[PDB]
Amino acid sequence: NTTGGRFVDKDNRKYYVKDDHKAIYWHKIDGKTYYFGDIGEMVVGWQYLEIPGTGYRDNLFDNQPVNEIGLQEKWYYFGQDGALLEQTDKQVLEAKTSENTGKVYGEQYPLSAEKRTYYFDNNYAVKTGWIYEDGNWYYLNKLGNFGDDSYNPLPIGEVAKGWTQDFHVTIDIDRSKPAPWYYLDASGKMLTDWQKVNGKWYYFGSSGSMATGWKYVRGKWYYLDNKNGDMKTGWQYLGNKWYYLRSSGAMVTGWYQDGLTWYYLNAGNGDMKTGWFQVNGKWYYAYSSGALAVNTTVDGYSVNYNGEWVQ
Ligand SMILES: C[N+](C)(C)CCO
Ligand SMILES: C[N+](C)(C)CCO
Ligand SMILES: C[N+](C)(C)CCO
Ligand SMILES: C[N+](C)(C)CCO
Ligand SMILES: C[N+](C)(C)CCO
Ligand SMILES: C[N+](C)(C)CCO
Ligand SMILES: C[N+](C)(C)CCO
Repeated sequence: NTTGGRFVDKDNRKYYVKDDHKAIYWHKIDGKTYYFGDIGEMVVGWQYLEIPGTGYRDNLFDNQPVNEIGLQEKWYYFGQDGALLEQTDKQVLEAKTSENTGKVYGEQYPLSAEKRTYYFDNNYAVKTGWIYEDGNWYYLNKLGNFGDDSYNPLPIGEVAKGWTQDFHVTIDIDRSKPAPWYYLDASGKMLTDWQKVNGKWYYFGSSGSMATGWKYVRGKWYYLDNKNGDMKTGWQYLGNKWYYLRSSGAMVTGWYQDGLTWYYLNAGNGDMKTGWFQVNGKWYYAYSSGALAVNTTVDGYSVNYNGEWVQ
């Protein structure tokens, strides 16, 4: 809905001039969309820009006041003629790098030899977050890289690999909502269920989020590191109680012999018993270590080689 002007080539740049004024920011001109920056120079290729459509960065010329406004920035792709690529699905394009973005018409730069598939949202920006493609989940980076002032938006929209936190994010991370961990393999596919990574087991479940703490999977209990997710084995002191986890990770219940020493792990909860306890109508005594007293006396009461109380 911008009309009555014309494109002008001047000083190795391209402008759109109407009634003697230069177009700035976003314009829809004769069925195509262009962006002319803060002083009129038409952009080409990859651009990280304030979102169009509100009116505050739209249909504006450089003789008009430019409002203060807070708008998220997103990645957009423009042709070499300045026309916005109005894609809402996906398209293979030159990879955005440090040397092919923020360019204007008239500027020379190398087209990336590397091409990648970029995904787009319904408003022609590069899509971020979770997408489902041909039977798998992929994560498109919502965030760029930080480095003490050094924000680089380049990784946004790119396929994530490896260990990745899914933050709630608009302009910035919302550090009040949860940010679960995921693991994407070498092609970006989200892993589920049990996976061994850097020598340790993790459980990602059906939804892909990395489990922490206690988790019941296929009829057995496992303990994943409360912070780091890695699966524990052996004896573990958790919540002021000992538990014994097999080499497979599965929690033990009932009687368990470590070397010569017997321990009793509570039938349901799995916690190691100490003191006097009953099992199937028999009395047994475990020391503070968990070790079953056998062939000896305890507070006047004697116990046989099975550890059972004898009258
Ligand atoms: C990761 N999923 C998209 C599979 C679900 C959680 O948002
Ligand atoms: C959960 N991670 C393994 C990704 C981080 C460990 O600190
Ligand atoms: C041994 N795990 C149970 C940890 C995974 C493979 O079955
Ligand atoms: C039963 N466990 C203690 C093993 C898990 C949390 O209740
Ligand atoms: C069961 N004993 C009688 C052995 C001790 C009391 O708990
Ligand atoms: C770990 N415990 C203290 C339960 C016994 C030593 O194996
Ligand atoms: C003999 N115990 C009762 C100690 C355990 C194995 O049966």
